[PDB]
Amino acid sequence: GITTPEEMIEKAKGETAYLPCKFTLSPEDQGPLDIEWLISPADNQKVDQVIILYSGDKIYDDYYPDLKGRVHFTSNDLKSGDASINVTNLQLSDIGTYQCKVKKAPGVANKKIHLVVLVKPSGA
Repeated sequence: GITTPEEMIEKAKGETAYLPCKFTLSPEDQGPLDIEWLISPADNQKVDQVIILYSGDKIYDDYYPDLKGRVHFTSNDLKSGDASINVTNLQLSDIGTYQCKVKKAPGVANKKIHLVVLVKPSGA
């Protein structure tokens, strides 16, 4: 499963947000590894929008237009147990719940991060 609970990350416009998603695999989890990150924007009604994906040993991005080029996995070895990603140059539009799904049949886990972006620094 994923090593961290549902959390809230508060950043400032322009900064970069690090969305942690580390996981441990069980001996039973013998199926192929899939890592999907979805987002439910606060500004609109869309829910569970695909942001980035790791399937069949390949990375697939370019799903959520407004987030183009600003999302990348942080680790250079996902299989090792780290699905974390970075959202660079945060904008107020990036506010919403980001979800990390890590699957290895029969294994499945997910984590929800509520990202908040503030015009200028301070959560004081």
